[PDB]
Amino acid sequence: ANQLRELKQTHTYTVFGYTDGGFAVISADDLAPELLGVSESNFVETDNPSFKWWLKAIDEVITNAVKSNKPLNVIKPDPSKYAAEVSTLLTTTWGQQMPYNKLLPKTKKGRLITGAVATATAQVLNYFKYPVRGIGSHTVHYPANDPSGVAISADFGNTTYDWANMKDNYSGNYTEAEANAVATLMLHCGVASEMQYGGPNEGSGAYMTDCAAGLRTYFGFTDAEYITRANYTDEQWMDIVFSELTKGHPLIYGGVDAGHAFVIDGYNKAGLVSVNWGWNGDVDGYYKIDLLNPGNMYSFTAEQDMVRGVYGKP
Repeated sequence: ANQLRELKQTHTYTVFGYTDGGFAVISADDLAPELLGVSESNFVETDNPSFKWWLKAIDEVITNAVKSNKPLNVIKPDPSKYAAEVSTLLTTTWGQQMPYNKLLPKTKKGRLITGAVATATAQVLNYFKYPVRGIGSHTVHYPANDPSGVAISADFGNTTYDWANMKDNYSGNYTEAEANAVATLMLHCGVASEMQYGGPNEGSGAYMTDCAAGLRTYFGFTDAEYITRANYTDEQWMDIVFSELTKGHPLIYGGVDAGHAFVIDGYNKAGLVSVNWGWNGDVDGYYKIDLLNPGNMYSFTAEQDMVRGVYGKP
């Protein structure tokens, strides 16, 4: 008999643990749907920056709904148009520190970290096991604002990505070849995205427009493209999500603090999306995004971009 145990509470949401294991994020307002998110993973406090963004965005939309006395929308996938549901596609639980960042410069304040955009992109590329090799080469610098800083380079065109050595989970045991396989991919995804690298307490930040450009140029994803939510109604945006996942295409999603980014890799019948936050599996689960309508250019909800068009070729 599953019961709920309060773990954490704000004025807009409460995190409740489940006695069978897992947790839910719950609202309490006539203008919001009650269940906001749900995970099979037990809740533990985590630095997960992208989950932190999502909580701030939820708080913002709920408070704005209440102020404007407008119910939050609930958008469900139409099974006459899309798959009824798409269960979580990714098997990886990757993150931004060791061994993912093994190939990045060390600093007296800790080794540079991969960046959420790189971790999300690497997990999507690994899902497809594509490309076989990249194209060309590129260098960024640390600090990013110094053209003559420490060079961080990727030779994509001479790299055969070692897909067979990409482990799902690096939180316990792994070999050096498995560490190098994923670290190479992480470094290349960052350099391709024009990453602005930083140590553990600063983070590493990239723009989705640069992620999409680098995916075209250095990885050969001809169709890769960045789009931003402010250009779409909620219904139009969720139809893109449902259509892409129905086709088996996980989505790099995020926005810009070194930003937030994650992978949407499924959805359920009630329209919650499966999210891989790229924080070692911490709090991965199903979460609402339909109700995150973009606000002014300065709101948390305005920070929602996606890169679509990433998949193998016929």
